[PDB]
Amino acid sequence: AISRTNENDPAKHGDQHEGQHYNISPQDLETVFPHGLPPRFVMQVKTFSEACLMVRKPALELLHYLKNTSFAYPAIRYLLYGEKGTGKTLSLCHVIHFCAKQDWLILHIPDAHLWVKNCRDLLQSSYNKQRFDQPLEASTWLKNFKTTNERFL
RNA sequence: AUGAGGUGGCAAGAAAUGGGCUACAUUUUCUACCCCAGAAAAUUUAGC
Ligand SMILES: Nc1ncnc2c1ncn2[C@@H]1O[C@H](COP(=O)(O)OP(=O)(O)OP(=O)(O)O)[C@@H](O)[C@H]1O
Ligand SMILES: [Mg+2]
Ligand SMILES: [Mg+2]
Repeated sequence: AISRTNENDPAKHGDQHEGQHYNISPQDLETVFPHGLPPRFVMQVKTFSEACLMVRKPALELLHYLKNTSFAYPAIRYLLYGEKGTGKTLSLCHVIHFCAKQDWLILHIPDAHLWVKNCRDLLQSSYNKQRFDQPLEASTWLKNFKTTNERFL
């Protein structure tokens, strides 16, 4: 299995694991990723009966940045960009899985495009009459946020 | 007057058959895009 790596701990991946697939346990799948993974990667997980992510340079660089982050300075914005279907979503998922294992609090938005299109129950906020509420989109995210961060609640 | 005008009136129904016009969707429809997204829901006439 030249394409697999036995190191299933994202905190110990480096340049020597590049191009190799590491396994995410079903517990980690259901806890860390109720909603994150791309729709067509969930089919592969269901068909292969295992979730495996390749270790790539973008994720390695973004993990090296997060390992040396100073928590006293203001939060740094990292933006993954690339051509269509290049793996940036799964790189973000790799980074989320790294952060979850170190008892970070995860605020994961799986797709912000869903909040700006195709909303059937749009309401007007009682808090601020000039804004609109999206109960179906907010309650769906709240359940998965509770699932991911149940310990800290 | 087979020319030019005035006045009023003339409104039509039945089938049997032939044709024409419209919409007819899941391989569909709406939005973004111009193709890796999100939501909704037997007879018979021609042609190659
Ligand atoms: N690190 C990876 N490990 C395994 N498969 C991967 C990886 N990166 C990409 N893939 C494959 O590529 C497919 C698309 O990846 P992904 O959804 O991350 O793309 P993307 O660049 O975020 O796409 P888009 O521009 O459409 O948002 C994944 O479903 C998987 O098949
Ligand atoms: Mg993506
Ligand atoms: Mg008449």
